[PDB]
Amino acid sequence: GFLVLGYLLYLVFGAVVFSSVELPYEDLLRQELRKLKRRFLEEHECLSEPQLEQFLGRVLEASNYGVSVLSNASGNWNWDFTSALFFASTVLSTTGYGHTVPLSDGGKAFCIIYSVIGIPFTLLFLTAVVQRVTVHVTRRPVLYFHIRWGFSKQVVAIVHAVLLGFVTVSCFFFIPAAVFSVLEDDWNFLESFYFCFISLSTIGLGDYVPGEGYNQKFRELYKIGITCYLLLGLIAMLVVLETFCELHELKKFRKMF
Amino acid sequence: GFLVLGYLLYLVFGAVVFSSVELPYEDLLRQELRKLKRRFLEEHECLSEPQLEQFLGRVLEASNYGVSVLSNASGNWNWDFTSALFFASTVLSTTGYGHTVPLSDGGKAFCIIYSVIGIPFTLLFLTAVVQRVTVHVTRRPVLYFHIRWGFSKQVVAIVHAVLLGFVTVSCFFFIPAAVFSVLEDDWNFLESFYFCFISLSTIGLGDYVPGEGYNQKFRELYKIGITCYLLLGLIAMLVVLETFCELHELKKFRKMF
Ligand SMILES: CCCCCCCC
Ligand SMILES: CCCCCCCC
Ligand SMILES: [K+]
Ligand SMILES: [K+]
Ligand SMILES: [K+]
Ligand SMILES: [K+]
Ligand SMILES: [K+]
Repeated sequence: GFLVLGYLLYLVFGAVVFSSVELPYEDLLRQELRKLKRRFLEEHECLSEPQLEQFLGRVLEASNYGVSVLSNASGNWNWDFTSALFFASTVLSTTGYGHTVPLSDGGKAFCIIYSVIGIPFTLLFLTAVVQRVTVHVTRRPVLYFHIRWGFSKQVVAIVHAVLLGFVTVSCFFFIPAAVFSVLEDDWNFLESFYFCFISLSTIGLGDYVPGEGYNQKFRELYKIGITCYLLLGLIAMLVVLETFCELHELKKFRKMF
Repeated sequence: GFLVLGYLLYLVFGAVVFSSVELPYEDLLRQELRKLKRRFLEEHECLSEPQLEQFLGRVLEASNYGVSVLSNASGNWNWDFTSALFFASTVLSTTGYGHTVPLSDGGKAFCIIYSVIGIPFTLLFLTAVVQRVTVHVTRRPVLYFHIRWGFSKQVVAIVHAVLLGFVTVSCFFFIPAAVFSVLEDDWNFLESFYFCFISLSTIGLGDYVPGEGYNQKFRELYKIGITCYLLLGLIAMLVVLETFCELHELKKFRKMF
């Protein structure tokens, strides 16, 4: 009741603030992309608006569908054992970057069937893998702290679980942000941090995707390393979110609302 | 151990089957989109490959970033109270269609901050709303069945919870698939079912997004109706997935693996 109105109010607060900050930039880019439309068309006097409209209709449909028209088309194979292993990790993990999606009626039908049983199986996989890590990285330090210093078990967990999140946050955001800032030359640090947040959070917006380097040296090892990092981030934030959910303070908030 | 290998094996099985079915179609489309590249370039002899490569570099970057270059650019406002309410519902619900994402350094920074506290708050919202529905749609019929027929409570829940999923599945897939097949003229039934599965599942691939009708009559009421349907689907599949997780058979599978 009260929360539902608050949630609706919260999106309303979200929509105005984005309208206050994002929309002027978007109006600027939409004004400058429309400027780009008219520069590109002005440059190519031969080229006309309607045929181009149809061409981009297909090109962007495909792009939405995954088949980037970039790299002379002979760029990276959207569907190859490694890339398909990446698509399947993302669709099973719900990230759904959108850089690769099924292109056929039959292909879509298998993806549904594959994802009806695949995703529950993958939730089982991530939950089991997450459960192991909680015993090690988070539970073990808490036990050591209480025994050495001897204060109450109830107070050590709540106060110090918060401390253990910072360790995970730095390990999986800041250091990886620097790593990604080194491997991807065309990224800054802010975009890399944004990509790491969206990927681990599972939003998978798809504006930042790794492995797009033009005929880069280690495409296969790199696609599998990024796959392993993306699961690792998912496991480590399901551990952090499990611990925050376990926290008495956050738990009370849930009970209240 | 055994599961982790199986999960890795499962993606390997996934990658080969997609390579067996999707890749020939993708090779066909990538062969025919490269054909489209060379038809479009062949038609426009004036137009040259490199400048076009740069132009599409920006156009598809923006498209990834959300600003579709379609509808003379003056199409729908990516960021307006309704559309922003939709972006915020999707990013909070993790769907992340990618049709709208932050375009600025400052905008990204707020989206992170907005989504650090927004998403946990939204998980709280969906969980609370889901919890209410379970008491009504699923729990009430089970109680009625046992009293009227008098068989054991343990056996009624497990056998008939499966029955209640079909009701939810038809209510939120088949009938909505027909509804979407009516509102979106350019869709078939299969694509609509695919869109409903990905959206409710939260994959949010973004190849199917509603509200793209060119200056359609009811853009605001329609964007908010689709928003309400997408939450409703999320609530009804978190109820179905809660009940399947509750099921003794599925629970045993989790315990086993
Ligand atoms: C503790 C098990 C880790 C498994 C990682 C798998 C990465 C592909
Ligand atoms: C039972 C509460 C339903 C609220 C739906 C809100 C849709 C925007
Ligand atoms: K997603
Ligand atoms: K996406
Ligand atoms: K996308
Ligand atoms: K998701
Ligand atoms: K997504």
